[PDB]
Amino acid sequence: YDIPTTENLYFQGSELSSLTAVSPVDGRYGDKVSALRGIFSEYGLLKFRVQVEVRWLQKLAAHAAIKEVPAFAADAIGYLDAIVANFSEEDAARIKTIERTTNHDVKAVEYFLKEKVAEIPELHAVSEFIHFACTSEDINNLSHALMLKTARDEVILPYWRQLIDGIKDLAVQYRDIPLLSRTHGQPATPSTIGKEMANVAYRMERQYRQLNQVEILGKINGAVGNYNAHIAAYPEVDWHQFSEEFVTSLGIQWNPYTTQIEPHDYIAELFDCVARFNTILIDFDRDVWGYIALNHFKQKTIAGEIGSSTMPHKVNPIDFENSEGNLGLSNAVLQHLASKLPVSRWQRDLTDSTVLRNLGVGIGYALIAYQSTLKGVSKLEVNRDHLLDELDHNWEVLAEPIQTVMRRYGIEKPYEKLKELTRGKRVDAEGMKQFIDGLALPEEEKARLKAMTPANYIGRAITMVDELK
Amino acid sequence: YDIPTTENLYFQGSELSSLTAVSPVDGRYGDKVSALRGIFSEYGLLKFRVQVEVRWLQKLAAHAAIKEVPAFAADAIGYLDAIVANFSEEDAARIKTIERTTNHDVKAVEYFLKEKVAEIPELHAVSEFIHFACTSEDINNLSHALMLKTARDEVILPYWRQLIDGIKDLAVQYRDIPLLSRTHGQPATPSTIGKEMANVAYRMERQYRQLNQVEILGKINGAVGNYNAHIAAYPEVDWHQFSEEFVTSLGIQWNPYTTQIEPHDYIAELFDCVARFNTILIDFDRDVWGYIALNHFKQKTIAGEIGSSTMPHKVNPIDFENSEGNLGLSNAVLQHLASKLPVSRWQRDLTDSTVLRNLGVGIGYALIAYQSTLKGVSKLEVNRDHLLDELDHNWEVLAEPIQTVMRRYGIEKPYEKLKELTRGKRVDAEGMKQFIDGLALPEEEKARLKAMTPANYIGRAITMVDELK
Amino acid sequence: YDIPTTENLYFQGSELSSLTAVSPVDGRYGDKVSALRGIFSEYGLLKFRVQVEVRWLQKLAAHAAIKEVPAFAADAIGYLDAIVANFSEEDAARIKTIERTTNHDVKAVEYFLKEKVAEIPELHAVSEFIHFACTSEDINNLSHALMLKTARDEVILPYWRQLIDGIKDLAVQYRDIPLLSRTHGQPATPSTIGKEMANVAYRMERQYRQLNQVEILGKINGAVGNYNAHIAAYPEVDWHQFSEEFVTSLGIQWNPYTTQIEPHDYIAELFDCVARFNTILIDFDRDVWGYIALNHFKQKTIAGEIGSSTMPHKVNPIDFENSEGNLGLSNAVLQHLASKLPVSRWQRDLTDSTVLRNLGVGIGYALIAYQSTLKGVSKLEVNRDHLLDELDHNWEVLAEPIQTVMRRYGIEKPYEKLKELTRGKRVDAEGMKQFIDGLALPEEEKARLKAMTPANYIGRAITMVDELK
Amino acid sequence: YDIPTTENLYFQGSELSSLTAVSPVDGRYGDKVSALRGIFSEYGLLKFRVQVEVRWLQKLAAHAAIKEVPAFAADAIGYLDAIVANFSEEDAARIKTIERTTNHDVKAVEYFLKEKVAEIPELHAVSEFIHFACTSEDINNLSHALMLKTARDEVILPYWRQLIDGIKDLAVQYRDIPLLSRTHGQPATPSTIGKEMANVAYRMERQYRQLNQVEILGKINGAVGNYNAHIAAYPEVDWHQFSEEFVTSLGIQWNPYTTQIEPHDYIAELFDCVARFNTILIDFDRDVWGYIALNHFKQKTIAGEIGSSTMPHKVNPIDFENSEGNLGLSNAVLQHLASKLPVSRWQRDLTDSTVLRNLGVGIGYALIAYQSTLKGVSKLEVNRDHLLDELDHNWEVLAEPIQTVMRRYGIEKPYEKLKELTRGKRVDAEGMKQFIDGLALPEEEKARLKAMTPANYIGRAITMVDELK
Ligand code: NA
Ligand code: NA
Ligand code: NA
Ligand code: NA
Ligand code: NA
Ligand code: NA
Ligand code: NA
Ligand code: NA
Repeated sequence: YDIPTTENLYFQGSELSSLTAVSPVDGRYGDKVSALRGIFSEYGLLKFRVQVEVRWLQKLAAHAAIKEVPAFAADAIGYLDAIVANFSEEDAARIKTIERTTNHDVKAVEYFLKEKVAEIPELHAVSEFIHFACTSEDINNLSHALMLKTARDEVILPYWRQLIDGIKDLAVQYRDIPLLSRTHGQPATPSTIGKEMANVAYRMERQYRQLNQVEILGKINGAVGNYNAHIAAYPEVDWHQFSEEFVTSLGIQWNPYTTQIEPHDYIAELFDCVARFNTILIDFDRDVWGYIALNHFKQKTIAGEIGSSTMPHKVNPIDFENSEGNLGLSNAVLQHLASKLPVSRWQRDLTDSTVLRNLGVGIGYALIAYQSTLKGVSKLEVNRDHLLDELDHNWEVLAEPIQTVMRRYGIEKPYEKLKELTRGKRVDAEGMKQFIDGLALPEEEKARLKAMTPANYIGRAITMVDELK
Repeated sequence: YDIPTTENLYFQGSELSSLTAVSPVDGRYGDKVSALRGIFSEYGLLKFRVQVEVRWLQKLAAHAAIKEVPAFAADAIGYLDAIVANFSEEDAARIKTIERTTNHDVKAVEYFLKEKVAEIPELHAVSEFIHFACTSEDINNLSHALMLKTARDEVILPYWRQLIDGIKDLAVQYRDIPLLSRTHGQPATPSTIGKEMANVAYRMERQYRQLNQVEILGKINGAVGNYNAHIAAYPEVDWHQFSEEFVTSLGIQWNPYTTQIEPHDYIAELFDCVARFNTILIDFDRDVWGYIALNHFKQKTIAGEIGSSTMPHKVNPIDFENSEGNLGLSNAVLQHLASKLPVSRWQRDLTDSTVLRNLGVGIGYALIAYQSTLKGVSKLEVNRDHLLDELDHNWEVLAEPIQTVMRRYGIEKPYEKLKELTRGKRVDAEGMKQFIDGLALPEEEKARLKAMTPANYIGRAITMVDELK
Repeated sequence: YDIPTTENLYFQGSELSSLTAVSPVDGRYGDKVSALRGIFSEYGLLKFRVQVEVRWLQKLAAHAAIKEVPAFAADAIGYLDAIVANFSEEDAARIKTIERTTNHDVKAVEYFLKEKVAEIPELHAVSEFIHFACTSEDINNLSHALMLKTARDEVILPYWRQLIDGIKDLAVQYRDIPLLSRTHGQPATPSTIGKEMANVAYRMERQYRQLNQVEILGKINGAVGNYNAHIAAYPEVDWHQFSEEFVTSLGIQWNPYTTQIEPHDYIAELFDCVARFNTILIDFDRDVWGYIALNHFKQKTIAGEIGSSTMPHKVNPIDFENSEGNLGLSNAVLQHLASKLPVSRWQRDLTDSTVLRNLGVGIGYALIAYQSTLKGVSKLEVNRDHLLDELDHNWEVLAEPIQTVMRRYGIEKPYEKLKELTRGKRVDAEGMKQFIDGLALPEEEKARLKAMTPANYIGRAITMVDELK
Repeated sequence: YDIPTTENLYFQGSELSSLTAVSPVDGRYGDKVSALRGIFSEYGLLKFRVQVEVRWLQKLAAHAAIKEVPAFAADAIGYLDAIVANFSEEDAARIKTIERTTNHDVKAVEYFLKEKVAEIPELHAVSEFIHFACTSEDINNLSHALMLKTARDEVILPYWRQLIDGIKDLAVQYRDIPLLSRTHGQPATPSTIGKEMANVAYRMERQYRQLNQVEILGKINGAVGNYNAHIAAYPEVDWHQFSEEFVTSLGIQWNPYTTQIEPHDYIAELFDCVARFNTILIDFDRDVWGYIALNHFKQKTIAGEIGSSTMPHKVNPIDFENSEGNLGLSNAVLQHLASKLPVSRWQRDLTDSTVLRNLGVGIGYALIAYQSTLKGVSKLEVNRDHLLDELDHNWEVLAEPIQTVMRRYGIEKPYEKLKELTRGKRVDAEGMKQFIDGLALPEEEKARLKAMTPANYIGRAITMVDELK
């Protein structure tokens, strides 16, 4: 005479919103990462598991040697396909309710699917072939592979393209604007703003190419990697071929040698590459913050906006700073996953399950940063007057070309002579010209050196920018 | 003739729930971290900023030399106090709406508060003293200090206490249960299960003590740390004393030397300590996973629960594994914050703002782990039959006490003789006894050695457990 | 009337030996890393800088448009080549002595080379073309590229090959030896020892391939990347072509877009890949330590060797443990370099110079680990008697194939029925057979299930091993 | 008829010098870390193990209940003490030679000591009491504790004191020199150079205090922590008291609850604190590099020194950059040790042995950085002319005090009015004065505001500096 009790209730209260979320990835920045909610959330994971389970059953049906699962009629195929396509938050809630009993999420998916097909006698007939011979990780690893492939193609690389193109566009806009370079933070041989942008774009494109080349791997092969259960029931089926077909049919590259888990090395490869690109963008964010500090760039201001609570005058590079901070966090999460995921005790331990729930987290921080950098870039206005005025107060940078021309034409101790003239000393255009005048150089060379200025001492910068891409 | 437009709309859709959250801290494990939503979320932060701003105004009112802010009547004090106490998600939404204009969160709080007091003429009268002389970071750093102090006292240390007490309780339960120790993974000198628990408890208590000792610091001193604006308006007020009073009135310890920001070293100290404790718990989780693998512990099973999707027999230490994975993630976030927060360019850069929104994240993962370890511990059942049977097959561990007794009584080359007998060799009780019998030892010593067994060769283990705490 | 003083003395005392070295990479393990001393030490770096500087001068000589550096006679070519080939520790000491004056290592190399060619009037004649138009980083980045290429081809990949081959050899040796698998540390579906080795080998080969594919990059282009000085002196020479020719002539891949430094992204790519391989080897070291703990492997013992200071019986997996610890350290250094090197302020800051002196350190720890794993592997002896005896006490692992066969043949609730029989329960061969006997299965299937044993329930393990490579 | 062979030769060649060392800690910077060679090298470790072993024997001799080790005569005490005091590299070489046989370093120390006392019949008589009841880790953990205590007191804290005092000295030198502050890299409320130094000094002193407070722990208690062997041989001796006495007699704090190893949590505490201090110094190095870039500081130049291979004019902050890079490396090593050392499998695994050989490495990098920062500081010369000229071009920073004074005196919308005047706009002294003139403020307040300048708008900066320490 057991009476109704509610230990199994799965209740989503009204407590969670972007205002009360602990993580800013779902809180303050929840709107910037909305693409990931369909991919890396518990809903997204459940949805991919359902897809993989349905596809597995469908392959068993279509395989001629598995006689106990007859080929499905159009009607049946459509009902299964709709389970996948129309998978809802209510469906997810059903699975969560079942898990309150099973304390096992994939077995809950299995029981959810057995409940789903109960009313269609043709599907109900093959109900015990749902999850046939599979281990939970057969379902999970393929789900994660599909999640990462989706994220890469639909979210990550499109943002990388916007950043590369945006920075390439700064290179073009500013191709011929001279810049007093800084090495060790000190005035050095001039470049152009555009050439400094070109360098970054070039670095980013290398990683873009590498991210596309990373293999996304998947496996399907039973409890510990050897098709034991498959062969026990169907010794005459070539499960090794079946596996390769199934994985590749999902658009995933096949990993034939595994334990219970797919080993996750490809995740470390994907994430090492995202992290390199993020590091390039940290470098860019910091450099631009620095060019803004030097007044080489001004930033556009927006009506109603407030720069500082106390200092009315402030216009700050806040978008680059937000980006820089989130890329740090992204990398910290990505590095942890990359280092930790590929170590699993013996034929596996379960530490990777909770950690893999965080795939979207590391990626989330990065997406938030990408959008911020993009915002900050749209506000940049180059300060040509400042750039040129600074160059015009740094005539000592012509010590290099003077000493190099002197070397060409056999003057004794050229470097040493210019060190004497300039190191720790203020020398202006007249000072540099008088020095050139006293040199034993051919007149045409003297004329060339007297015609140089810090602002035109830019070497091949403009042509480099023109040759990019 | 401007017409209504909606660029300023702050709309929270119905999109976010625990099912669709990107982070499992708000998703799968959202229910385990509900305490943090009132502390570290955007709502929690806004709520503390409001408290600090209201308290600042109240101190200006109560200070006799600030004549322009007259002392508040009971009525006024109560209205301000209710703003703080009854601060709502709708209030937070007002602040977010204002931020859509200001693009500055603390100035939005200021404008929100000016709107709030507009209808009370006594408060409206001193409206321009809201945020008086303050910089945003005066408000923020004190908010974060209050958040961390709350988390420490109300959330973190209570969980640490449950774990310490729980492990101390395993020490008591199992005080006298002999264990074949393992060093380098190999059979070694016996201990007891309880003594192995005692060691862990002792380590955890050291960190508990240290976390309580960490200073939680706060400052209030204007745009760059020097009270410039305060002194400009009120040169005769001792702002240095005012600062110390205000900070300490909030229950925070005073940091008198700062730039625009509080430097965050105390956050690194708090987090380094949480990380050490988490590392001790990783060690414990891994060791218990190992004792379960060896069958020294069985785990209780629950009706309806599923151990494996394919392997019906499985009972797995899933709670320890979940804990172990989340403690890794906790530490990775905590370490990043600890290393990054205390470096800020010149009088500050804004990278710390977005990073500090993640204080609850590192703490969230740890809380999820603490609860899991606690769950896994409640399921442990010691397997005395297995422990004793293993000891009874490892008589070679008596080589140590035999050789040490031989050393006491002047027998030549004792270690070397036992190495010869036992290293790489199987020796049972009869083999060990026959060896003892052939030794030139006093009879009472021979009798003592013949009476030892691996299971009683436990030294001072039981008394150590009894002396703990 | 200045008198002799000794501020410039460069004195190498007798203080440093492997016994007194602070780092164990030069101390305790100095003999394991002797290959790196010719590559990554200050001597090795100086030697490569000298090579690059000499090669630069030689290209200027051979270029028809640089008329001021006439083509070198055979005599001259040979004297320059010998400077490079016969570069000595005394030469390095000369450079260090010069640096005591210059406080600049590359300018010291330049002055060292000007001193070296002073006695050959043909070389002395073009003395001011040593380092012509170059910046220190033109010399350094190419040196580091040559160092990394040498390390990869001569040291790293050969060790990776020994490990891959060694582990593949364990796969072959042990192909058909059944193993009770462990998932979550618990008895699971059997595999073979050889198949577990095969998985690791397969993972390692993926990284081997990737390390070979990483680009090793170099640049040469003057103070800030734009050939400014080159064009100032020789505007009619195509320096962009000259650069590509020179870099590729050294066997390095060309990086055309740089600041003063080569940006170091390729170093992060090389090191991310070494780190993934090291992580795979940590996983292997830990698993083997675990198989040794379980007594699945015994280790061979050596005459005179001591297992423990106190416990005469001990034979420990010390080589795997040494490897595991050093791979941790390797990864920590490699990760730091990978994350830090590619961020450099504006056209560069000097933080990368001291950090790049540590390239050999991260690599050193890894080499020490590789040798240790190799040593530990040479000592492994499989314990077939233990492996088989364990399998024979774990008949519950046949619950999986029984339930899967039941699913094939339409028996109701197969998983649930086996969960009832086995979860948390001891069932032996007779218990499993009696259960099978009571099942409504075709006789041939019943006979197949009654003929299975944990030791033969190994699926496709043996054929997988045979198909590897 | 065995013939002489040389498998046991321990040969230190002539290969290793500072020029050929792989690590720059023994190579390029070998001279900066010479203090650590007596502490953390293999020689240093061997020397401390010898000390601990000799002290253990001496306590057994002096204990009245251990009748088999008679109290030592003065002669004997002196011979043992000299073994410790006069321990040589030849002695270390003897131990290494023995290890070629034992493959066990502590047993080699034991055999080395048995050989050492063989000629003194009184010591030879108690030869089998060398290492009595001890496990290797009893000897090792106490050695490491003594190494860390020595490093802390003799090396680390003295350098921290030099840095704190040096920075405090910059605070004094520059107390009243106004600085245009930068927040988000943008011109903000002025401070003084000295006050910016004071903040850093204050942070460093907090860590200095904390490093002194960290407990340095040690244990002595046999193979697995329970005195098993001690009690087997001497059941009537109170070993728990003996342990506490012995450890504290060495000047180490007692850790009574351990496995085979001391758990290393105190090492994580020491290293977390060094890392916080190093992070404060990274912040300082970066800020000073930035003040040098802005020309707020010039650096003194030295005769003969070279700033750049190509750019004769360069004077670079190379000492701060060297420091910054080495502090990164220090922290990476320290963090790895702190995270990894306290996790050891069951009653211990041997991964900590090789890792603990690196204690001096993390500390080495830090020492190299400390010396560099000290060098760079000795070269600083403040550029008052530049600092003041910059302030005089940044009159917009007076928007803050103007708006705050306006708030005091009830002017409508003060912040908003100053935002309108200054945000994104150039306003000079005349512009600011004309704005003040038009304000409805009391004349004395108008006069105060008209008398302010960016250079005197420094609030309480000077008094703060005066109050430091
Ligand atoms: Na079929
Ligand atoms: Na594994
Ligand atoms: Na008042
Ligand atoms: Na700072
Ligand atoms: Na030529
Ligand atoms: Na850069
Ligand atoms: Na005695
Ligand atoms: Na442990």
